[PDB]
Amino acid sequence: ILPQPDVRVNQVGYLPEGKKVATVVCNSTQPVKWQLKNAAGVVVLEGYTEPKGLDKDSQDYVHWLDFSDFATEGIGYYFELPTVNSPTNYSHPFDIRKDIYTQMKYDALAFFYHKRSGIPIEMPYAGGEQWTRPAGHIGIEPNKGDTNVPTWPQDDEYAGIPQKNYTKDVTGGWYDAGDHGKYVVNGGIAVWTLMNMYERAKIRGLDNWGPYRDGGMNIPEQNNGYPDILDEARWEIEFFKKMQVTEKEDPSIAGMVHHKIHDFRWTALGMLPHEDPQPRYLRPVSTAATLNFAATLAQSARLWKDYDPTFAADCLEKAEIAWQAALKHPDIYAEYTPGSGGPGGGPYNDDYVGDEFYWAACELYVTTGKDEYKNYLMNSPHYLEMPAKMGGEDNGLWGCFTWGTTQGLGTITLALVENGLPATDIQKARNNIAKAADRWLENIEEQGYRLPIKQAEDERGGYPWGSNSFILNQMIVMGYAYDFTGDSKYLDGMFDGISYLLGRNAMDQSYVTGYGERPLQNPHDRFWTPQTSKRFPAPPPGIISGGPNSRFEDPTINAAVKKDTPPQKCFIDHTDSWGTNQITVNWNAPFAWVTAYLDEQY
Ligand SMILES: OC[C@H]1O[C@@H](O[C@H]2[C@H](O)[C@@H](O)[C@H](O[C@H]3[C@H](O)[C@@H](O)[C@H](O[C@H]4[C@H](O)[C@@H](O)[C@@H](O)O[C@@H]4CO)O[C@@H]3CO)O[C@@H]2CO)[C@H](O)[C@@H](O)[C@@H]1O
Ligand SMILES: [Ca+2]
Ligand SMILES: [Ca+2]
Repeated sequence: ILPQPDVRVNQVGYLPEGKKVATVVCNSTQPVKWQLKNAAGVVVLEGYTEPKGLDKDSQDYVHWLDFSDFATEGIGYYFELPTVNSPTNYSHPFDIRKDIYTQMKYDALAFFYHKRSGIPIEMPYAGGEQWTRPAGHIGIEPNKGDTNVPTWPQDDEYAGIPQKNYTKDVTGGWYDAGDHGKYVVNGGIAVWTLMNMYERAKIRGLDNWGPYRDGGMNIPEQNNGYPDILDEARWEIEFFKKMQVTEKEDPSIAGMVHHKIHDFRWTALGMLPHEDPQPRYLRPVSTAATLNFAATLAQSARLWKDYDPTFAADCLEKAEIAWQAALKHPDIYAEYTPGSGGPGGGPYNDDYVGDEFYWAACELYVTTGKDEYKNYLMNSPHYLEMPAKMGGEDNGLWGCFTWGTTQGLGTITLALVENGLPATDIQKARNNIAKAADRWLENIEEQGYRLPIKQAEDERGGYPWGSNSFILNQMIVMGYAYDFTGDSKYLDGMFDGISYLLGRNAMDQSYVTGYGERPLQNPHDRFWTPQTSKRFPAPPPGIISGGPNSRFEDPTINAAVKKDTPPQKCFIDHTDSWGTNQITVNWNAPFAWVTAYLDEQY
């Protein structure tokens, strides 16, 4: 077992240039001496600590150890505190080189090939023989799904609103997380995040770099003429298309998009996609899913126009058919359902879709330039909006957006792409984004472990489900700020956010698989779960954990830690802790956006 260094640092390392502040565990409030040592032991730098006191989220007495000035490349740098009488008066070995996120950006996007449904996971692409597996859900027993998935049984206690009895082929798409579900909601932001990082590379001019080019990713679409990152994105878009309801299926709601499709009931950990024996069904349909659809398909329409005109055009034509249907049924909300004992997939419920509408409008406007999308876009409560603090479940949480609080996603599209909105408004939008980043930049300075989020305002406070993802989305908006201003403070903010995710935290935990001295090793996943049975393999690298969640929303974290544990410590790296150690598409997408960004800024 690993001791836990008194000096918390990024367990992998730092880019030679930029803000660098470790966090020490020192009740000894009074500047204590430190000293950066190279692998050999020689003190290549030194100074004193900065007493910050009792940190509210971690219940730790801490000091900051700013060493931003230092920028000398090398392997094995480890801090120390000669005066301190602690058996752990130090930091894990780390690096200061240019290629910290060079490989990590690919690993992160590889997560999406791995979670692909309806296709075999084969060698080269898998990165290892042990991650190979049969296609998941292609109608071959024991699977009972996706080629002919019927609508949810009506007599079911959680059947949701009534549906007609029919079947669809909804093969393909990505698995959401540790489960075998496929959700349009949550899938929407995930896929928007990959296409957006691409569009950003294009407009800036580096779309001919890394994963943005044909042959940039170790996926089967390596040299098919299209940009690799979009091939992945299209995999999910192809699945969205199949989820849209047709005239022959149900006239009352044609053009609308089924909320999600998954197992009738929950299966246990320790299973591969093709082994899932559960009956498979289609959830009801929801304005939000219809709008995520309209939005990502519009975005897809303008990005694929140069490569595959036929595909790009059908995307747009479907996006509009969905936007239109959403106006006629603007208030069908996916309702809540238990997390255990009920439907075999998460609910992703939301009773507010104004933002979604705003989002779809922003994407449709920039793509079609039509008046109707412009009039909505502008006369909206969310016009040019960009939260720093949201506010159903997201109210008072801290962060710019989530799978359910979508305004902001659209706003980013307005602040980065063509469109003929008064150049004046575009300016506000870009300012709001920088404002938003400033607030978070503050949170970091008042935070002991320099993380951009503070506990929730929802009175219960603490860190929410998948907190880490909030830090991630924040880093994206920050990233744009450094684009619109050039003020390296926004970049240093990112440097703090990611440092937290990689080890400078109250758990001395690297929430990313395959990275750090204490890497994330037991995510809640049905395939990569060594703890369930040695039969299954440790997971691939570059996948991030949801992190701390002080709502004790799973048995394991309930039995593993006291009832009063500090929010930033409410975590356990155990495959059973689904509320604290799970992996998803809406978390690895933003984690990828961010790792890519940090690799270019270098
Ligand atoms: O508060 C809502 C929260 O949802 C987050 O998304 C969740 C998604 O909604 C949920 O479907 C899934 O978490 C699943 C987990 O994958 C699944 O394996 C597990 O199933 C258990 C079962 O409950 C047990 O009874 C027993 O049978 O074992 C199985 C397998 O271990 O159930 C959980 C949910 O109950 O993952 C998504 C990602 O976290 C949103 O991200 C968040 O923002 C929302 O607040
Ligand atoms: Ca390609
Ligand atoms: Ca919403």
